[PDB]
Amino acid sequence: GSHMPLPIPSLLIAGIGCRRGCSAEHLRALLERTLGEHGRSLAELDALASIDGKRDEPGLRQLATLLERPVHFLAPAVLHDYEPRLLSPSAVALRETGCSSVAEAAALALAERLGGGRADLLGAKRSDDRASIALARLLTER
Repeated sequence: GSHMPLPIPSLLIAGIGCRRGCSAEHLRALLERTLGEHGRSLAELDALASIDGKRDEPGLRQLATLLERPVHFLAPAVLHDYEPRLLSPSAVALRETGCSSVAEAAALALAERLGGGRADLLGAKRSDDRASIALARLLTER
């Protein structure tokens, strides 16, 4: 009947924070690793998220093009809303942006905006010395 409950737009968002000049190839390898840890395929990603600001973002834009999937850059003030929910505070991120984890905050922020309900991180962000990636999913889950 019309009361048929459709739950999941099962959205999966990757939030990314990285050093200046980080390549699409580097970001993609780290993204693939992060997805693998959580038994997610790159095919399952809906969008990428990061922080907006004045630096140009060609690595992220190239990654979005490779994936044929969008990248959204969110206001620092928006990311700040998610401070209390972050798992992996970053001294560099905090100093530079006002946000304790760009990857974690951007993932949550975008998932909730596209999804219109609460999102949860799949886990703490995965990091190397040039980038960090976090995954967020729209939390159904009756």
